[PDB]
Amino acid sequence: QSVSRAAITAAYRRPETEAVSMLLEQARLPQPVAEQAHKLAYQLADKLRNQKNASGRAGMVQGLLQEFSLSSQEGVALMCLAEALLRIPDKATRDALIRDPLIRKGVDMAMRLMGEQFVTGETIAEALANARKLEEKGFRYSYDMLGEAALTAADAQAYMVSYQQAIHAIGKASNGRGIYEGPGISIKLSALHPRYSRAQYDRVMEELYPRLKSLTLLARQYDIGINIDAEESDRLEISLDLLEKLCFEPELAGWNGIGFVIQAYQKRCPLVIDYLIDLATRSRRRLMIRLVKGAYWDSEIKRAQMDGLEGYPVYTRKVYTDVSYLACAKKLLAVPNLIYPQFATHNAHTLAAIYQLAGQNYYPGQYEFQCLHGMGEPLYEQVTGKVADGKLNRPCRIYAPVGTHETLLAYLVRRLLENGANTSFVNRIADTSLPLDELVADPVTAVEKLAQQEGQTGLPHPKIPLPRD
Ligand SMILES: Cc1cc2nc3c(=O)[nH]c(=O)nc-3n(C[C@H](O)[C@H](O)[C@H](O)COP(=O)(O)OP(=O)(O)OC[C@H]3O[C@@H](n4cnc5c(N)ncnc54)[C@H](O)[C@@H]3O)c2cc1C
Repeated sequence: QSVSRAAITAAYRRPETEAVSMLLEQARLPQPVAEQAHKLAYQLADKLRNQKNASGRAGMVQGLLQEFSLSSQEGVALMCLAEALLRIPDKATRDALIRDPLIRKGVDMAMRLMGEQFVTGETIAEALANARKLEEKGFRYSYDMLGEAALTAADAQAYMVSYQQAIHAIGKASNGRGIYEGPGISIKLSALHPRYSRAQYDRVMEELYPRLKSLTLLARQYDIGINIDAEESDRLEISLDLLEKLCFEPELAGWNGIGFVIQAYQKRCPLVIDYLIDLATRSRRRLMIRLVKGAYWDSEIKRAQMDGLEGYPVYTRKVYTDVSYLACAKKLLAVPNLIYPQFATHNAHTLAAIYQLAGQNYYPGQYEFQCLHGMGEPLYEQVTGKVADGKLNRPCRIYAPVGTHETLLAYLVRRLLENGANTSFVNRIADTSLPLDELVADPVTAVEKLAQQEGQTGLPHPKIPLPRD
């Protein structure tokens, strides 16, 4: 193929100067909206960073090391002494005194230790029971049965039963609350078909498609959201063929519970949106669309460098992804009859920009925010909840991984890459030396700043040359 599908294909790996140049005026926040977004972003990031006075406290340690001149060892040493001096019960005494196999096991252990913060429960019953606390406060949940990249027919069968079981449990706990207020499920197509990574069209339709359909019908019986997670870029096209067919199932007609992730770090993203708008129209439904930046960036970069093709399917500078996300968000927000946008982010500027771009006169079913468990709750503690409690009163859906240690590894590595990259907002917020204004800097303005320095808009990362170079 159709007009929208061909345009996707044609954008696959378009040059970055071109793709970024095209997004810029779509992502640019108008004057007033920009400043209200900056203000809100600053306030969110401030409260977040300085929750327990981290910056105030940083500036005490700095101003003591500065107006007396100690190292970060001599200053620590003095606090140890000041600490003991403040265990001396009587002030008179205090003042009088002063005046006068191994590698495999470490890897597995460090994974469990680091990973636990990202997991909501070992089983679906446990995760569901831990969900009332935040659900009272106005949070929603999407449960992710951890496990992906099924290597055998047995692996895939096991994931399929774990997903079926999960939908029963989630659905019974939902109890008719529906697709917006009630819990949903997230699935990975890679879990449902053996060797998904290289699967051919015909086998996927014959074997994957009947399983996707069956889980979706079950979700529909319970009236819960069922979201298709986005994985590696070379699976985008087959995921769209599966979505298309699923949208025209007679048993799914009139039901708006189908969810689908799109990744803004891909060049194709805006063209996928045009395709999705057309699919909701032809299939007579409102699609739930999670807009994310994307989780596989390091691997996509390595992959394209080994394939030696014309270019990258993703952007090479983080700021360009940020720009693509805002442009895609505007596109999504303009067609509320056709799409329920779910704006997944832990970035305070990102959140503030969406809040402002969504316009005045919010209504619950306009959009929601989303966040990953163990990453977003502090930001969204300021967002979800009553206005009289100082909150924005916008709903947030927490993506809740559910599993034991044996399903955790791939998810955890993605989290470590996310948390540990110097470009990540969650990494920069915890840096008290980075000024709030740079942390929440507008991406479009960031890109024009580069383009004036560098001589052109949207040049690739200087350390990430084309695969052929
Ligand atoms: C609820 C939820 C569901 C999600 N589901 C999926 C999913 O199904 N599939 C998926 O792929 N991702 C998914 N993600 C997104 C991903 O897991 C990260 O959480 C997200 O990309 C971080 O974006 P941010 O706005 O929070 O952070 P920011 O720090 O503002 O942006 C972070 C990122 O920018 C991108 N990036 C990093 N470096 C570069 C670079 N040099 N050039 C271009 N881009 C760069 C990467 O996408 C990285 O995640 C999901 C996220 C959430 C919150």
